[PDB]
Amino acid sequence: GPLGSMEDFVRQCFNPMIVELAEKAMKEYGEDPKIETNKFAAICTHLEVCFMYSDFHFIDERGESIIVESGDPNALLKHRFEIIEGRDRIMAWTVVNSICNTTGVEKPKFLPDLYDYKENRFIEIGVTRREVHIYYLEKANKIKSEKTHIHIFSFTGEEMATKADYTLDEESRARIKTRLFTIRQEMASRSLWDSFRQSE
Ligand SMILES: O=c1[nH]c(-c2ccc(-c3nnn[nH]3)cc2)c(Cc2cccc3ccccc23)cc1O
Ligand SMILES: [Mn+2]
Ligand SMILES: [Mn+2]
Ligand SMILES: [Mn+2]
Repeated sequence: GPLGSMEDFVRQCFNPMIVELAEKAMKEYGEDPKIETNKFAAICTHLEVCFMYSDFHFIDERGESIIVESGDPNALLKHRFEIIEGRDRIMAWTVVNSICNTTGVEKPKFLPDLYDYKENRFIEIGVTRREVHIYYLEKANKIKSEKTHIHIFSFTGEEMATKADYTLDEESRARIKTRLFTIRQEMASRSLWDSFRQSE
């Protein structure tokens, strides 16, 4: 079929807020999303996985972790995760500092993606088009915070997480994997997938 434009895909297939946060960050970093389009789509995908990981997960009135997908989470529920990804650098470190003061967890060397108030740890999310184990070791070797939990997703359903501890239930991780499958399938229908996969 005809070859689409990755920019069109990104704008048509990610929520405008995700697209905007990705666009702003690339621009501040000197990278043009109109040129580095495969990177644009990968940054949107990663940011969306961060949001989906956190979606619907609350700490209840008693302090247990519960899932609330309906529109109204009762007012006394607390969001289970803090989202650090998607914030500019100042706000991201401000949040990381606030967490570390509230909880006493030690401060990471690089910005992680999430903080889990139930498991009391920062999380680094990865999304890859290559093998998860090779991607996992790269991430671990970059940060080696050894308290930051690492959770890797691929576009074909494979996952790898620190100490075989996957944090979330299978239904939440299936939502994420189903979304990644949908992204890959739509890219492939637009003949974008080949360039996207090999671009990592
Ligand atoms: O884990 C994280 N990953 C990524 C990430 C980065 C690049 C790509 C990619 N894919 N193809 N080309 N580039 C994918 C994800 C990111 C995004 C990211 C990290 C560092 C500096 C960035 C500068 C500007 C905008 C985004 C930036 C964050 C992650 O936790
Ligand atoms: Mn809320
Ligand atoms: Mn990040
Ligand atoms: Mn990440």
